[PDB]
Amino acid sequence: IPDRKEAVISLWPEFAKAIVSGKKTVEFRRRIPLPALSARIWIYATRPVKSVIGFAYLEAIVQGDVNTLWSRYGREAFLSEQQYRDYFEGTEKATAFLLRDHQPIRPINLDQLKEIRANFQPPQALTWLRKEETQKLVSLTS
Ligand SMILES: [Cl-]
Ligand SMILES: [Cl-]
Ligand SMILES: [Cl-]
Repeated sequence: IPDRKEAVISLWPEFAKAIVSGKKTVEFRRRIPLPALSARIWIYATRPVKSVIGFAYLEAIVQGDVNTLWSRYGREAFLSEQQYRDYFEGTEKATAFLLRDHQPIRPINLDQLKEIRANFQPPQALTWLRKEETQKLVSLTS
């Protein structure tokens, strides 16, 4: 049973790159199941990259009102007010993940990930990694 110190998240490639390059230090999600505070977040870029391209660490978790969060962290989130607004339409509470110590790596493609976890689907929210899985992911890291 995973302890949520190791997790994977899915982003579109432009946002995934902004993160592994240290540009985007905030990720907004709805109220989803939470990682551990001290977690490594491995960053999975969707099509056409279809790879894990780095990781980053979680310096803080913020939940609160949608307007407040944009006002406070929206610039660090690298998306536009419109995108944020369309996404959080229909809810009043958001989650902000504050990120630090980003690390670009060379891409671990989707085939290698199904080699580590047989039925890997790219996470709609976060997926927690097993111990055995983390070791393999790390082994491929470069
Ligand atoms: Cl959701
Ligand atoms: Cl709500
Ligand atoms: Cl709620």
